[PDB]
Amino acid sequence: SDDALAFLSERHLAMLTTLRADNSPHVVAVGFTFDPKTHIARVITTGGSQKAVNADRSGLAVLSQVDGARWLSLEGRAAVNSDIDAVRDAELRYAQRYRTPRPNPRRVVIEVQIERVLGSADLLD
Amino acid sequence: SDDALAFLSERHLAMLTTLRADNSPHVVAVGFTFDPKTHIARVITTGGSQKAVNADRSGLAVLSQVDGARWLSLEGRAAVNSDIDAVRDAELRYAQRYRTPRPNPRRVVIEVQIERVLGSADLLD
Ligand code: NA
Ligand code: NA
Repeated sequence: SDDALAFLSERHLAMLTTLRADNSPHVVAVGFTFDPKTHIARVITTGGSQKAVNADRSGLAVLSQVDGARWLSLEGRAAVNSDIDAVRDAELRYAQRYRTPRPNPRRVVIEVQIERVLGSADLLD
Repeated sequence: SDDALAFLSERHLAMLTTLRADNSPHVVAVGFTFDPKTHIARVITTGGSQKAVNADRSGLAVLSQVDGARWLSLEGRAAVNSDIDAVRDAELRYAQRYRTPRPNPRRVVIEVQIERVLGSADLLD
């Protein structure tokens, strides 16, 4: 829905859930971006972070955002992309929502192909 | 830390992460309470909810709260308690942070024994 898309444009952090090797959830705050056309969500991080290692190793992620009583969780399949062009593009998408990220040659992108969306009733449909 | 305890008293929702049978994370917004003395976090829900089924079946949960740049994730071992006295007590703890919950004879409590805390640097130590 359009209210959902506006919510996803607001400047807030979200929680990224990935799985550790033992299947325990690792849940940490991140910024993210969401492309409504492709359904790809992106998190930028430094290579080798626990987020990146978990996303690469287990292949899934959830991004969960809440403000007041409004919330969404976006679930999907995750991979890590270290291609320089992909990283630049993700940095610019990030800047579009947040602000210009600090330069970091070690930056990688966690790309999540969203399959399922849960959320508050005011944001679904 | 004391700033962490104050953060955990503020009236905000949080995300509860549990695992589905297939190990995919189920992440939905909840209110919760946290007892600093016992390290028990509590979520009230209607019996048979996906949260309750996942907590009972897989035995783990994470509660994650974010406001602005401040955040905490509380990880631990989860169980479902349907004892009437436990439910009343959890309802009152909930009311202490939020407001009196609607009467519901089917209410159960997800009790999470917190083992690990992650968060923003301003809240740890
Ligand atoms: Na960091
Ligand atoms: Na509900």
